[PDB]
Amino acid sequence: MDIDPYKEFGATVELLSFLPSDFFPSVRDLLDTAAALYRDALESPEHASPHHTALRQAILAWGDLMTLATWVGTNLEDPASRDLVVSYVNTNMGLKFRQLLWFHISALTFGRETVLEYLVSFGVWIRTPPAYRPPNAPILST
Amino acid sequence: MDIDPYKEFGATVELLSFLPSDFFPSVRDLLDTAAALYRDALESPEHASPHHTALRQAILAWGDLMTLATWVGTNLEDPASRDLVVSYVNTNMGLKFRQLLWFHISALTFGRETVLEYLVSFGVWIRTPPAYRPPNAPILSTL
Amino acid sequence: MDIDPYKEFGATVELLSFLPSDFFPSVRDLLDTAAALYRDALESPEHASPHHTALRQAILAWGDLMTLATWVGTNLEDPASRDLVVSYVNTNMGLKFRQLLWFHISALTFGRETVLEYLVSFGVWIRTPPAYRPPNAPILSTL
Amino acid sequence: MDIDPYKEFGATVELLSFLPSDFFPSVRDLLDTAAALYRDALESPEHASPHHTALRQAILAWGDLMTLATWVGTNLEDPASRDLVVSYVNTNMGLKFRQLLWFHISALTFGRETVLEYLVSFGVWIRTPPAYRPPNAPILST
Amino acid sequence: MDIDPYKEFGATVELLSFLPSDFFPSVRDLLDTAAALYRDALESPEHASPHHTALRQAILAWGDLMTLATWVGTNLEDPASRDLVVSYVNTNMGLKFRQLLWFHISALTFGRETVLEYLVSFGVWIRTPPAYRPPNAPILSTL
Amino acid sequence: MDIDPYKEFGATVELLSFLPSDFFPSVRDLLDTAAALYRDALESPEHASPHHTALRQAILAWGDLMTLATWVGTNLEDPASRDLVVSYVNTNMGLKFRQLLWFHISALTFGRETVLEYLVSFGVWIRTPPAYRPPNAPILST
Ligand SMILES: C#CC(O)(C#C)C1CCN(CC2=C(C(=O)OC)[C@H](c3ccc(F)cc3Cl)N=C(c3ccccn3)N2)CC1
Ligand SMILES: C#CC(O)(C#C)C1CCN(CC2=C(C(=O)OC)[C@H](c3ccc(F)cc3Cl)N=C(c3ccccn3)N2)CC1
Ligand SMILES: C#CC(O)(C#C)C1CCN(CC2=C(C(=O)OC)[C@H](c3ccc(F)cc3Cl)N=C(c3ccccn3)N2)CC1
Repeated sequence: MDIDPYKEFGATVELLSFLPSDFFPSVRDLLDTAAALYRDALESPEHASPHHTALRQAILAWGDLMTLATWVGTNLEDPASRDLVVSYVNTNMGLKFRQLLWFHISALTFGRETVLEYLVSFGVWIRTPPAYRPPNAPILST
Repeated sequence: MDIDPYKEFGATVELLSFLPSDFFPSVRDLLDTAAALYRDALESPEHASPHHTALRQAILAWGDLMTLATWVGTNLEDPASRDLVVSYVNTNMGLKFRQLLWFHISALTFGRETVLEYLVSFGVWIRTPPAYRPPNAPILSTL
Repeated sequence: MDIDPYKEFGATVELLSFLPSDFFPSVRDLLDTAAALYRDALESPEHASPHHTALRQAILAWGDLMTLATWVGTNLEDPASRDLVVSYVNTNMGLKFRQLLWFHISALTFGRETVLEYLVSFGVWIRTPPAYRPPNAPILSTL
Repeated sequence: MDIDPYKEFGATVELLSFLPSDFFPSVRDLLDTAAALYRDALESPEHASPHHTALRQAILAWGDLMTLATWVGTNLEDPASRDLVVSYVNTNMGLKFRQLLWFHISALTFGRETVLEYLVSFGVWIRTPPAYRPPNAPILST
Repeated sequence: MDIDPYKEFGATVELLSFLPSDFFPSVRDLLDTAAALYRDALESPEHASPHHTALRQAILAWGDLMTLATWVGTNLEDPASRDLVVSYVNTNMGLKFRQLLWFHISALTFGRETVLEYLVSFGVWIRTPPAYRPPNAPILSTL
Repeated sequence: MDIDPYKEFGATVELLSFLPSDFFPSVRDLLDTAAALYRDALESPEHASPHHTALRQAILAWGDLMTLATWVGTNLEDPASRDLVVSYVNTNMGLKFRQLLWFHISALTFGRETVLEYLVSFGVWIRTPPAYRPPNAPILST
């Protein structure tokens, strides 16, 4: 079966390819902003929203990957094939957990309809020719 | 943060830990079951429940992990080291995903309440020493 | 003064002496169960029941015994001369705690009367010669 | 599993520590108190209150500590011992079982509220410069 | 600007100055008292009063000062000079904080009115020469 | 006890770590802007708000620190350990009294809800990757 992480939220993996893969801030910055003012709500015993739910399942699925990145560093004796794994997890796999972490946190902050309009408005700027492309990128705010 | 992926659904991971590793069925059976009787809803653009939502995020997160073991096979060289990683994903985290994949799917066909009532009732079964322990474990009916 | 901790709950110590001392699960399994099902109620500012109160004062009694049971190692220079310290109280005395932790937890999950009828029922089961009756045993559950 | 045995009784462990440790009477005193005014009430088969319940469990928990302080001593002879053993029991948790055995015994004979009103009413009286305070202590009435 | 931290609460610092230095109890007792019977409200996200708000800003500002005397101990070298700073914080500003810490805490357990009525009534006591002065100072009751 | 200066105002010390420590204008600029159009209200005999109250207690607690910075300069004979103190007070301790002074004055100027939204909107810009990070930072205004 072909599940899309963003389908139920009115988005799609298509629409998020609009954003360049070198947008989405670091996983550090994301998780930090999560525990900023959602720390309480995330540890709450009640699913505040479908957004909150996915954010929890994403944060933990990432946590499983940091437990993997540690066990690999302390059980793989060959450091040529040990640092080939601890790189892929913190780089390539981290990208999917950056899009997901951005999307859900941005929604809890600004609103899912505001986010979906941002994804579209960005796809006008990013696809606007460099000559007329305005100096400032569109940024989510209030 | 300290996030229990079961706190939402009236459960805890401590309650889910009592289950022995030989309890949950294979990840292949866990995904064959999911697609067999929830696919239409899982691929749907409707947040059918908090249960469904978390199931998707789990099925996907695991699909991420099988992309890792596919990459490790054809990018990691040392055959004794690439089968140390491939055996960790396939086993140690696999149980964590078998615990979660089972839970959300179970509560979909029996309800969160009937499931939690089981976990408790099973908890007191396995906690009973084998001598006084009833011959067969309690089994989950729709009741 | 002879205070029976089970008296106010419709039972006696003479009764829980019936379930053969190796029937009650391990203290950790007990405590985990208390965390899994009653943690929130145990940290509440409301005396949820006479059961909750006694169990709070019991987990903390053993919380005064871990700490003291289970003690000597960070303060006793002498590692040995404890053949039946040791332990021992964690065997011939730290069994009272397992009885209480079971009784109160079981009653909070199944009901005071349900447990008092199970105390009796299972009591007559094990008291049979290991003979004809039966294969299965009485067990607290949700049938 | 952070359990405060005073929380259900509208108090905290911090508030009991607010009183000086030379305040709560000896355990031999406290145990003689219950058997004096409540012996019938405690050996009673109905939980007269949450206090009666907690106090019964406390007296037995202490009885298990004078059973341990006796069995450490009744094969040994190396130091005392009764050295770093039957002193610690009768020093550190001894204070705790003086604090607890008092609190509950008091509320039965005074009133849950009057007890808490007093714990504060004392506690700070002793924390008051002598030149400007009542001659002797403030003392529980009702 | 000229801000009197007492002008808000119907008082003045001149009225608060009449109190001799031996009057307010120690800063350690002033913080032990605060946490003993206001902590739940002090840590609360509710501006319980203007009194509470100012108390927090004072308890914190003092916690800042004990971070200064902790830093001065292990960063200032000259032992005769680092004990000149440590003695200033612990004494001269400490009295200012004992004046303020006492005031807001006092008005919390007796009301702003009963407190201000005292400060006046005490003001006329201490202002009386010892010969004609009543033997014991007036003491603050809940009245 | 663990008091948070910002908890009651709907904020938290977490949320203010969003802002880089080299934001918050000088203490001079802060106190000057305070006496600009709040001079009257701050010296008023009535607590205009909980914000006004904390601002008063913060300005004075700072004033105590400038009395300390002076007494140190004229009673510490050793100028190696005298200028080690008058630096820490005007630098490290001054930072906490800059966040506090900014936060409360900004609220009295723009509104506590507007400020809390600024702290969030800033935490999007500051955490937005330098490549797409728009030339102008979000600034509080009207
Ligand atoms: C009447 C009757 C039966 O007794 C029969 C036959 C019932 C027993 C429960 N069964 C279903 C079941 C699970 C589930 O929901 O299935 C969709 C789930 C499950 C969930 C997902 C999977 F992939 C596989 C399973 Cl195994 N779990 C369990 C389970 C696990 C351990 C012990 C007993 N039952 N079973 C079938 C009906
Ligand atoms: C719930 C229920 C029930 O009460 C119901 C319905 C069951 C409960 C368990 N019972 C076992 C049983 C006896 C008894 O309920 O002992 C507690 C009694 C018994 C009675 C007195 C004793 F001292 C010991 C026993 Cl062993 N007798 C036997 C027995 C007789 C013949 C062969 C083997 N076992 N078994 C059967 C009934
Ligand atoms: C009846 C009667 C009593 O007379 C008795 C006993 C009352 C006298 C006031 N007492 C309390 C008190 C202060 C306060 O509010 O306590 C929380 C406050 C106080 C406030 C904060 C502290 F940390 C310590 C104190 Cl000390 N101040 C004072 C104080 C200061 C000087 C002279 C007399 N009383 N006392 C107790 C009741």
